Amino acid sequence: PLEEAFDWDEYPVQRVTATGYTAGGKNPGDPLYGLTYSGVKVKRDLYSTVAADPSVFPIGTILFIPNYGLGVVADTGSAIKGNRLDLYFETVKDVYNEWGKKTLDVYVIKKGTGKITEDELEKLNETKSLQVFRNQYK
Amino acid sequence: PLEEAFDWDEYPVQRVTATGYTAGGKNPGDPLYGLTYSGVKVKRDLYSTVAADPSVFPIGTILFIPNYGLGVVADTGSAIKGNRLDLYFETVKDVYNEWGKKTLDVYVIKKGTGKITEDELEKLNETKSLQVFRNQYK
Repeated sequence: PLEEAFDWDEYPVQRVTATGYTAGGKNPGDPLYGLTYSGVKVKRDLYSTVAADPSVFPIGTILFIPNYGLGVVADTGSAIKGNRLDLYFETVKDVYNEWGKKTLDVYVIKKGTGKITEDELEKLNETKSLQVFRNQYK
Repeated sequence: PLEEAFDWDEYPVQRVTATGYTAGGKNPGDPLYGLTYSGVKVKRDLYSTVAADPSVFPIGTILFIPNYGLGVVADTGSAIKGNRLDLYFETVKDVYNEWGKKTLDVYVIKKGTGKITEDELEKLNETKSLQVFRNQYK
């Protein structure tokens, strides 16, 4: 894999705060959907389109981003300032495939009856004794 | 945090293959957008809606899923069979916030000129000497 095939430490290194983003009054069929600042469409490929602060990484900058891939600075955003990098992903499934835990043990707290209603799910979410943990999830 | 507040190993444990999914001929304003098999809308909260094979985890099953949270089996899918769990996330940004690496060193391979075109990005993606690595990314 790329992380090991090349000797990246021979290149200048910079630290960033990394986030993820995807495309999308625009819908996936519209001609302007997915267009980056630079004019190219978002792309995940050998060279993927990423967003940066152009005063730190100019448009056209090529970066190697470990466990993501080569990135080309193609996009910007008003919230993308300083040593900030927004990594493009096509879908939620793709980002979990690349960073989430696939092999997972889970615990069975209560077996279902076969049905659940909005009222029942709300009453679970409102559980008085668990509200201290809810802030994290909601 | 929940992972440590309760003694989960006192509950039955099962292994799954975990993936991520999100909502969405439907668009976010449509009344039927985001509806799960069970009839409830997808939700990320103290109790989040997840998808399973109902012959393994019936609808209404409550699971504790480490580093995700409590899940209620609310959804199904033709591809969700066996010991398979699909974890709901609202957005790509959320799944990277929860599983991606935020504190990241990146390497500067080439500084940009300020512009990049579709043709130029394509020529990068077509780089003959790097095609062996491309299968992974595309």
